[PDB]
Parts: sequence; structure tokens; C-alpha cells
Amino acid sequence: PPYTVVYFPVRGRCAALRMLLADQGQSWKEEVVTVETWQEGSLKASSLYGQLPKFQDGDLTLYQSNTILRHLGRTLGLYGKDQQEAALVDMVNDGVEDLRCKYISLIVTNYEAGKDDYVKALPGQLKPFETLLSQNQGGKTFIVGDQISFADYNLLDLLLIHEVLAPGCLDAFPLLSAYVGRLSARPKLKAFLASPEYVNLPINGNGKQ
Amino acid sequence: PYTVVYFPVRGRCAALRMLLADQGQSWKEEVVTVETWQEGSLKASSLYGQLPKFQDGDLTLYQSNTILRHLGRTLGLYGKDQQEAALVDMVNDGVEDLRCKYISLIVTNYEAGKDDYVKALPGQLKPFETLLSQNQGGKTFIVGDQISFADYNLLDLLLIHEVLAPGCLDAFPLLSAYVGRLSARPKLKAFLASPEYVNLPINGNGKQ
Ligand SMILES: N[C@H](CCC(=O)N[C@@H](CS)C(=O)NCC(=O)O)C(=O)O
Ligand SMILES: N[C@H](CCC(=O)N[C@@H](CS)C(=O)NCC(=O)O)C(=O)O
Ligand SMILES: C=C(CC)C(=O)c1ccc(OCC(=O)O)c(Cl)c1Cl
Ligand SMILES: C=C(CC)C(=O)c1ccc(OCC(=O)O)c(Cl)c1Cl
Ligand SMILES: [Ca+2]
Ligand SMILES: [Ca+2]
Ligand SMILES: [Ca+2]
Ligand SMILES: [Ca+2]
Ligand SMILES: [Ca+2]
Ligand SMILES: [Ca+2]
Repeated sequence: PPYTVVYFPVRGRCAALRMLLADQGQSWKEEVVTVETWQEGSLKASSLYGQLPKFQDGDLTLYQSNTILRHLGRTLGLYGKDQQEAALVDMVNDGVEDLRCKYISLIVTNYEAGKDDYVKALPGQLKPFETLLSQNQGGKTFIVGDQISFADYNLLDLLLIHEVLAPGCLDAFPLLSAYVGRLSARPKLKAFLASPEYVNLPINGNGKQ
Repeated sequence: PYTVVYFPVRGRCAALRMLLADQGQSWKEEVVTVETWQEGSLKASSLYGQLPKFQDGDLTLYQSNTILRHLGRTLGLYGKDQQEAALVDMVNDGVEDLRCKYISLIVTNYEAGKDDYVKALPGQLKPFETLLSQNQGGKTFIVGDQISFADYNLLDLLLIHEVLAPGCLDAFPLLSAYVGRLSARPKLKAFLASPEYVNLPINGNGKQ
């Protein structure tokens, strides 16, 4: 630290890493880039891959949301207990990212025509995370092992936005349903989720959710 | 004991295979045909309903980048530092973003999409040139001064783009030299010349 998040005024791809920092007792600065500022070109041109989020951790500049998650997971001890658990954490996170990518494509490119199909396919996309919970301490702790990992924050965000897209999608998945409530109730995470810094942002950039 | 379970293509296993070969490792290839896959049994038993599946002794993994990170962690190909680890991830995530765009082209829009993709390509390659320029004059690796899992994934990405668009690396001296230097590593050189690499198509649908 100090931590600085540089992003558009939305939850989007920074929602998980923000929940992670809040839950871990960390403070950070939000640096807001408007559409107008972005279209000016300067920051985009100076960004490694022409994209946000950009993340500062002291003198380290990072890009890529999952790089930020893994960095915080590594530096804050949210990466499982050994090498084998680290691999399971990665596997869960990569799974979350695949669904996030599908979600974003819907939101951005094909919301109106694609929503029906997306919602029909949703149970089958959510089931693996239910299966993973069932295989770990009866779904009663975390997605991997007996300590929170960066993959938990990412999965939690994914589930939250899908309950918004498709209210009741978690009703068929008792472990995932209970997991959302249990993690959301963690006192520091509970505070953050109720705060204006979370509540007063839209989920995505285009008005859709 | 390593086992790769995948379709008979290079695809998302090309990088982890180069990694295992260059690190002096043996592994078994278990081939899943289109006909077997369509039968449904392996797809249903797979975590996310997809390949590759990777066995490492008693450990079963899915997700190509999970496999890369696992091998990188277990074989010491993940930087010297927590900070270098983060830079390795950043490069790999960048490689994955372009790989995802490449696959979308190949699979969904090759004929109509290629012209636009090729025009956009220099701007998509430029960041990896810039990273090389900031690390020991581009003379070693993408991050630090030891090979990482990100190197194998980036090398694969570059090799397939030269097939898609011959001469795309000509404007990028560091990326061009990097492809030759890594490809010349003796164990990797042998693998890249071997039937198990050469006799596979890059993708599943006949396009490249
Ligand atoms: N690989 C992604 C890339 C993030 C991304 O798609 N950035 C978007 C906003 S979430 C963006 O900067 N778009 C603006 C542009 O490309 O000009 C990540 O995990 O960070
Ligand atoms: N997130 C990807 C998923 C791999 C993937 O897209 N698998 C394809 C072939 S490379 C597949 O199994 N498709 C068959 C299907 O979906 O039924 C990874 O990194 O492994
Ligand atoms: C997170 C996103 C929505 C799902 C997203 O990708 C995105 C892209 C461009 C954006 O504006 C910059 C611009 O003028 O394009 C904004 Cl605000 C967002 Cl949120
Ligand atoms: C990215 C890919 C590999 C380069 C890919 O999308 C893919 C998907 C399905 C496939 O067959 C299974 C089927 O019958 O669809 C195959 Cl062989 C491939 Cl290579
Ligand atoms: Ca703050
Ligand atoms: Ca601020
Ligand atoms: Ca811990
Ligand atoms: Ca019900
Ligand atoms: Ca074989
Ligand atoms: Ca090493």
C-alpha cells in the first residue's frame, strides 16, 4: 500500500477486489475515470493493454482485474494453505472469469435478444460452484479449504450480479444460496456492501443489469 | 505423473505442453475425439463441461491457465518474488485476452472478421514488445531473468499469430528475436520439431 483503484464509475470488474480489500480491513483510494476523460485518449494510451482497471500498490502499477485479485491474494494470504489448494483456488477463479466474460458479452453486446437463452443456460453454468461447495466441508466454509481466498470474493460478486440479472437463480442451489448470505454477513464486508461507495455505483456502464 | 486429456489439436494445451517439454518432463496424451465428446460421458463428468483436463498424480485439474499456474508454481516458473509473480500474472492475463479474441475469430467469424482482426493486431502485440523493452533490453524473458509459465503462453500466442498473419512480428524486433531465442532452447526445439507437435492442427475447425 497505499492502494489506489483507477476505474470507470461502476462496480464491474473492480467489485470483487474492492470486497476483498474491505473485508481484509484495508483502505484504498478510488480514482474515477469518466467516459469523457477516457475518450480523450491519454490514459488509454498510457495503459499497458489500453484498458482499466489500473491498480497502484505503493510503487507497483498493475493492470488486469485477475492479476490484482491474485496479487492481493498472494500478499494478504488468501491463496490457500499449500500449492495444491492454490491450484484449486486458481481453478475456481478461472471458472468465475469464464462466466463473467459470458455475462459481460450479454450485457454489452446482446442483452435484449440474448437474455432468454442466457438465463436458460444459467443453472448449468452455476452448478459447478455448487458441486465444489458440496465437496468442501459440506459447503459450510469457503469455496476452497477452510480459509477465505480471492476466489471467494470473485465468486461472491458473480453470484450477486446473477441474482440481479435473474432473481431466484440461486434458489435451486442451497449451498450457493447460504454461501451468499454467510459471506455477505461478514461484518466488514457487510458494512462495505451497505455503504454509498458500493450502493451508489451501477453494476455495469450501459444502464443494464 | 502427468496426463493431458484434450482434443487432437494444439489449441489451449500448446503452451503447457511446450512448458513440460522444455522443463524435461514426460507426460501422457489422452485423446478425446469429436465423436467421443458428443457421446456425453466425459463432458458430464468434467467440472466446467470442457477440456483440457489435466492429471498430476492424484490431482485432477481443469482450466488451461490453472494448469499453467500449477506447473509454474510446482516447477519454479513464477518469478523470483511476489512482485515478479504479479508481473507474470499480468503478462499471462494479457496473453489470455488476445487468445480469447483469436479463438472468437477462428471459431465464429474467420472469413468476415479476419481483415479487421489483422488491422487491429499491431496494437494488440505492441504491449508485449513494450514489456520486453523494459526488461533487460528484451534479451532474456518476458518477466525477470528466468523463464516463467507466461513465456510459454506468450510464445505460443506469437507462433499462431505468425501463422494467421505472416510477418506480423516484423515491426517488433524484440518479439521477433524472442520467438527465435525461445524456439532454439534445445528441449523446446526438439519438441517443436517432433511429430506430437507437428502432426496436430492448431485449432479444431481447419482454420489458422
Ligand atoms: N482483461 C480484463 C480487461 C478489462 C476491460 O475489459 N476493461 C474495460 C472496462 S471493464 C475497458 O477498459 N474498456 C475501455 C476500452 O477498451 O477502451 C481485466 O480483467 O481487467
Ligand atoms: N477456460 C478455458 C476453457 C477451455 C475450452 O474453451 N474448451 C473447449 C475446447 S478448447 C471445449 O472443451 N469445448 C467443448 C464444449 O464446450 O463442449 C480453458 O482455459 O481451459
Ligand atoms: C464494465 C463494463 C460494462 C460491462 C465495460 O466494459 C465498460 C467499457 C467502457 C466504458 O466506458 C468507456 C467508453 O467510452 O467506452 C465503461 Cl464506463 C464500462 Cl463500465
Ligand atoms: C478453442 C478450441 C480449440 C482450439 C475449441 O473451441 C474446440 C471446441 C470443440 C471441439 O470439439 C468438440 C465438439 O464436437 O464441438 C474442438 Cl476439437 C475444439 Cl479444438
Ligand atoms: Ca476510500
Ligand atoms: Ca476518490
Ligand atoms: Ca489466510
Ligand atoms: Ca425453486
Ligand atoms: Ca496417448
Ligand atoms: Ca526458475
